[PDB]
Amino acid sequence: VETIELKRGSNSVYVQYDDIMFFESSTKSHRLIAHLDNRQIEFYGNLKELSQLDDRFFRCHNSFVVNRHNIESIDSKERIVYFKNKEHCYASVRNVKKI
Repeated sequence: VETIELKRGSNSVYVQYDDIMFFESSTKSHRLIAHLDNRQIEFYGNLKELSQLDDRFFRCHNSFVVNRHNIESIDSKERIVYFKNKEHCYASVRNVKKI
């Protein structure tokens, strides 16, 4: 499958890879953030491991692992990645053309 268990301590939520726009680490929380189509879900993980799950998952920034399949467009000058649900994240200079 392309099911991913988002571990949330006592409980987990299982989602499909392509439910995920991108994963985010935050300074506001000890957990990672899965950005789904219509909501965010926090969970325990690390971005390195998540990027290694599949070739669609790409570490473009210290804070973000993007799902390539859900990227709508990329602004290489501003280094903004746009997703199919209208969310965005950022990319480093080194990675923006590697997405």
